[PDB]
Amino acid sequence: KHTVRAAGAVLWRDAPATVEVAVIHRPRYDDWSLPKGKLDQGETEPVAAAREIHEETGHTAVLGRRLGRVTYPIPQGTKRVWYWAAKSTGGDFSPNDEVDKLVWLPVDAAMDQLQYPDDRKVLRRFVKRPVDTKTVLVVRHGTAGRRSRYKGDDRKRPLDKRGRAQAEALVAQLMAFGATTLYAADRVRCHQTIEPLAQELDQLIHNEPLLTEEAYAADHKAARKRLLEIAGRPGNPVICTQGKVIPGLIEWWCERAKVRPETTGNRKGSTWVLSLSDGELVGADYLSPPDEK
Ligand SMILES: Nc1nc2c([nH]c(=O)n2[C@H]2C[C@H](O)[C@@H](COP(=O)(O)OP(=O)(O)OP(=O)(O)O)O2)c(=O)[nH]1
Ligand SMILES: Nc1nc2c([nH]c(=O)n2[C@H]2C[C@H](O)[C@@H](COP(=O)(O)O)O2)c(=O)[nH]1
Ligand SMILES: [Mg+2]
Repeated sequence: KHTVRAAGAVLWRDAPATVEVAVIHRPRYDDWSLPKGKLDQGETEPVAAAREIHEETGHTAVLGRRLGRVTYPIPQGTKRVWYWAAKSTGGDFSPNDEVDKLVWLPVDAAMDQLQYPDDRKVLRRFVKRPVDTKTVLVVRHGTAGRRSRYKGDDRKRPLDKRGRAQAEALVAQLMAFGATTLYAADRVRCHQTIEPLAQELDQLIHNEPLLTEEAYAADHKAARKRLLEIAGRPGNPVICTQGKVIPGLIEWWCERAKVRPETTGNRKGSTWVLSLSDGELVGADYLSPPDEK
C-alpha cells in the first residue's frame, strides 16, 4: 500500500502500422519491456519519463498522449507506472549492464516481444489513436493566496511562495511535451506562472483578455473561439488561465470531440495535455500540480 511511482514510454520513430517502437532488454531480470523508471525526488511523471527514456535508450524525445497507468506488487508495496507516447528526437543506444539490447520493431512484432501483459496493454492503447500529434497545454496558474473581499478576482494578486515554486517546476514539465509558444489570461498570477518558462524559451507571453474568468462568464463563446484560434497556430502552445475557465473549456472540447479524459481535476498548477491530430482532439490528459502526487 506504499506506492513506488514510476513513468515511462512507448518510444517511437517513423519507418501506426508504419511506425517502429523501442523494446529493451535488461540482464538483471532477463526481460523485454518498455523503458521506464522511478520518479526522483521533486520529479513529475512526464519529467521522469523523458529522463528514463534518455538514460535507458540514449534517445531524447517529445512526449505526447498519455497511454494509461499500470500497477503491480513489489516488496515495497505497489509499483505504479504511467506511460506516454514519446517521439524520438535522436540518439544512439549503447549496451550496458542495466539495458544490454534495444530493438526497434513494428507494433506487430513488438507485441510478441513484450513479455508483460500490462506492457502489451499499453501498446494496444498506443495504436488505438494517432501518435504524431501536436500539443496544447492548458495550465491553471499557481497558488496565489486567497481572494480578497472585493468584487472581481484581484487582477494584480501575485503568486505566493509555493506558487512561484510551481512556476519553476512547470518549466521541465512543459518542456517534456515540446512547448514552444506562450499565452496567459490577463491576470498577473497567470503570467507569473509561465514566466520561468518564458525565460527558458527566451519567448514573450501573449496576453489573453478573452480568457479571464470575468470575460469567460460574460462571453463564453468568444473564449472558446479564441482557444481554437490559438490551438490552430503552429507550435505547441501553453495557455495559462483560471479555475472557472478551464473545466468548461475542457469539457466543451472533450464532448464535441468524443474524447474521454482518464483523469480529471482542476488544481492550481495543474496541466491538461491536449493532443491533436489534424486539428481533431485525440487525448485530454490531466496532470496534477508538480508538487502533488
Ligand atoms: N518492466 C516491468 N517489470 C515488471 C512488470 N510486471 C512485473 O511484475 N515486473 C517485474 C519484473 C521484476 O521482477 C520486478 C521489478 O521490476 P521493475 O522494472 O518494476 O523495478 P526496478 O526498480 O528494477 O526497475 P525500474 O522501475 O527502475 O525501471 O517487477 C511490468 O509490467 N513491467
Ligand atoms: N529473454 C526472455 N524472454 C522471455 C521471458 N519470458 C518470456 O515470455 N519471454 C519471451 C519474450 C520473447 O518473445 C522471447 C525471447 O527469448 P530470447 O531472449 O531467449 O530469444 O521470449 C524471459 O524470462 N526471458
Ligand atoms: Mg528502468
